[PDB]
Amino acid sequence: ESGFDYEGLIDSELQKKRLDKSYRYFNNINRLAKEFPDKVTVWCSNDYLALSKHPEVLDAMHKTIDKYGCGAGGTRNHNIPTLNLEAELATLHKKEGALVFSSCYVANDAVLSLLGQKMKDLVIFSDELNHASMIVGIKHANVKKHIFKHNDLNELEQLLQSYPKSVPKLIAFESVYSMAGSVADIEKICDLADKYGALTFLDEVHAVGLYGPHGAGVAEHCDFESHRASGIATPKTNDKGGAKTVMDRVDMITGTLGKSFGSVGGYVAASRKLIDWFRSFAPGFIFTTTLPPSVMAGATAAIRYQRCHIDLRTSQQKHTMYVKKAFHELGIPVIPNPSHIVPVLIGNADLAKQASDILINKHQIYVQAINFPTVARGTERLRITPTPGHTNDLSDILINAVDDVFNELQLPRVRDWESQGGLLGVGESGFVEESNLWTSSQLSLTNDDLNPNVRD
Amino acid sequence: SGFDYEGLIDSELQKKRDKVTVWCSNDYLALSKHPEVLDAMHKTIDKYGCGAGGTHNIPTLNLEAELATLHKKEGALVFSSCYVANDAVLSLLGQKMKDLVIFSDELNHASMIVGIKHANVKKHIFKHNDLNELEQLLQSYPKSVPKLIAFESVYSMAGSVADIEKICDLADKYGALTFLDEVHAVGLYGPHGAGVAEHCDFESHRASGIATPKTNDKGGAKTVMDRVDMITGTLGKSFGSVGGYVAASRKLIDWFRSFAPGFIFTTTLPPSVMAGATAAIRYQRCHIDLRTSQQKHTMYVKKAFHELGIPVIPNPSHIVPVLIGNADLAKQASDILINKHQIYVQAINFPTVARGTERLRITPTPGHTNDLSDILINAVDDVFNELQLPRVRDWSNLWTSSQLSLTNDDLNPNVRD
Ligand SMILES: Cc1ncc(COP(=O)(O)O)c(C=O)c1O
Ligand SMILES: *Cc1c(COP(=O)(O)O)cnc(C)c1O
Repeated sequence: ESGFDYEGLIDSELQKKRLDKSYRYFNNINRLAKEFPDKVTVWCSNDYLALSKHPEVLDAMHKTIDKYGCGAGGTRNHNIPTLNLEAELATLHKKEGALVFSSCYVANDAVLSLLGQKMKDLVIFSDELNHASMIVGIKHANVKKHIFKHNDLNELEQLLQSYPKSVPKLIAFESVYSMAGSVADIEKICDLADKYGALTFLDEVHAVGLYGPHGAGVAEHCDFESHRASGIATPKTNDKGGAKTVMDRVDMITGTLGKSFGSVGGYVAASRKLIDWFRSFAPGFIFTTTLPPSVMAGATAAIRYQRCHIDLRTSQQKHTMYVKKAFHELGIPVIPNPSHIVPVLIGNADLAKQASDILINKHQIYVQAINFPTVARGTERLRITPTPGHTNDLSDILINAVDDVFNELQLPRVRDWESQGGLLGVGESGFVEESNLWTSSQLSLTNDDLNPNVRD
Repeated sequence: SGFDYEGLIDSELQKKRDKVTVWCSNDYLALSKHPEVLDAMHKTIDKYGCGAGGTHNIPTLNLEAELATLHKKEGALVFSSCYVANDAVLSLLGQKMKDLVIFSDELNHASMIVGIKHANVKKHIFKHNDLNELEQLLQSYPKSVPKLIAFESVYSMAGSVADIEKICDLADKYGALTFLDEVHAVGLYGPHGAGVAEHCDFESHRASGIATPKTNDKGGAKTVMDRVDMITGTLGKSFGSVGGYVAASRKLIDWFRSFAPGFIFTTTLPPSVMAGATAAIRYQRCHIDLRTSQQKHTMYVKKAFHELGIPVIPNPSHIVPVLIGNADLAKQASDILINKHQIYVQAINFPTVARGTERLRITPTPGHTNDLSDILINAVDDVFNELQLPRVRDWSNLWTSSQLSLTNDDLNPNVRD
């Protein structure tokens, strides 16, 4: 008998994927190689505050390179850029400590894996729409998992209450869910954690930079006024007069440096004891090269800047609300959500892909078509993420273009969805939309309304 | 009432509870501070900014192309880190071949161990470099059972080197894929720094430059580097940046790209970091003087230590592990080296190495000229005498002198294409 047909397996797997060809034989190298390869407004981006191109960030990078070079390997003095970045992140989340990883994928995986490796009897309660990095972390934990329906805290409580209090538990969830912009009720989950003796693990990847007075995320937003008053200080009380804020109550908060903060990397912020434990025992931390000083300095600059520029957030939120209100009046079906994301429901993969195909070619607008398996078949959509940079004149070009594409491809509008009973809140007979996280009051704040200590 | 999380953590934690010459470093060729690298960074930032979020991109294609060229593979894929590359590739091979058996060298890096565990398939550990044991394990399965042999070219703590050609021979006979981590060899072995696999056909590769040669050093059809199915490396050590990669056939690369979540669900590395790595790889490929100089410095330090009876763990690589055999004395030795001689050397203890085999790790670079080496030899000799450490009595190189006499103009001009 001959060997396993490795090539046959790969070929059959690949034949299912839509991969056209870029590799060709080159006489000069006597082998195959990959053959090498405009003015477009980007309306879908993870660079939510446009900080990746901000002067303070680029300046911090250039200057750090002058001092330190490229990689961490060329430095001996943790190094100072690491301490600076960890301190900034701990400050942002008002935690005792923080730890930086290669990516938030690795952060999620390393933390969740370690909790399950050290507590074999841990039970994880996981929101059904958690990011793949959390799913993989929970899998790598090799502990029991119960999935609760998205944001269904009735179902979460039933699952939690079925166990004795003394059983170790973790509730794992995101603050903002990127594909529809839904938002967890963090305070209620913290309440449940207290009652049923659970740790909380919160992924604020799609909130950091964007929520709370200082961009510390939805957890900060839950005690908006306490945090605004205290600045970088731990407030004496929370918004309802109690001792501990929501962000204080969450055990573990993970984020990225790769989105709002205009760089790359991930982190967890937590108690000194949790951070020391991760640092001591997590192989995905221990056994990998530190991020380059320049990248860490850039992230640090972005965090410091965004903390004291609430006008970044108020600007993003106003642009979002401008786009949403316009779409509402035109009957363009946005999945209702209280966040910064504008998901336009199409409900057809071919038509969703064809819409962003026309947006790009005919209107020079980039918008991402989202299909299965990212979302459910039937719920396909265009994802739009307004930024501080999307002024009303750019928004006006986006609204006209999208309206034009809806008419060109004859896509369903809000009232069409209604006649089918609705979908994901769109044209749903008597749906009670959540209020926007950002109130009118909060949106009228300026940088002068921040505590002066946010610059020192 | 509730579970004592804090009590568990405390218990776990309690169970573990200036101008200095750096002589231990993963920045083997000092390229993290090389002007071409810094220039490529500064220029890329001006064009692209900081993170990839604000921008495949051209920097990614350029970097992947360079790495494919380095290893003379059809393609390459860049990940966050070599840790992630190793984990993602090993995991996917196990997930897609349900009857896969992985055969793993006992001293493989933690990232490979975790990748293998995530693959969740049958696993056999063979004693370090023991190819008799490897063969016995391979022959105990039918040929038609899919297999993977996972190993490193150079092992960082003692500088031992895999017999890559013989493992490829075994792979052929027993129907196995080979997965090779060249993290501690890229930059440092072969005419172009492509690693130990390249070095196995040094003359064929030197002659052909960036081209695939039609014969190998012993007259056969396929070079060692060509026979290895998957090669992983880092951008974070020799190449003076951050990131990892695998280089392999187009079909393997397309498959990894299509199916690996630890690729798909992470932010692309910053363009500047990729540009820097690219410049470092391009530079080092056409500067064999980097390697010949590193190797000469190493051999200079080793020969001196040999005549002084300072116990270097014998190895054919660039690493100088000085055996101490006591954790307290090993830590105290590098403590005196730093305070009294302004020399930095890393003490290596359990669990990195076996209890009893504690050592100082020394990694000579192109920058360590003989005058600096002379300061290192005197200082180490002084510390051995101060702490009364055991010497040799108490207890060949991959680079030939032929290879060491090559200069940059002995390379094919096509290496600057
Ligand atoms: C919700 C969520 N969590 C975690 C991550 C991982 O972040 P990073 O890209 O820094 O690895 C992402 C990234 O897309 C994410 O969207
Ligand atoms: C350092 C190391 C790596 C890890 O690579 P990073 O890119 O630093 O994650 C992997 N393999 C080996 C053998 C190493 O020594």
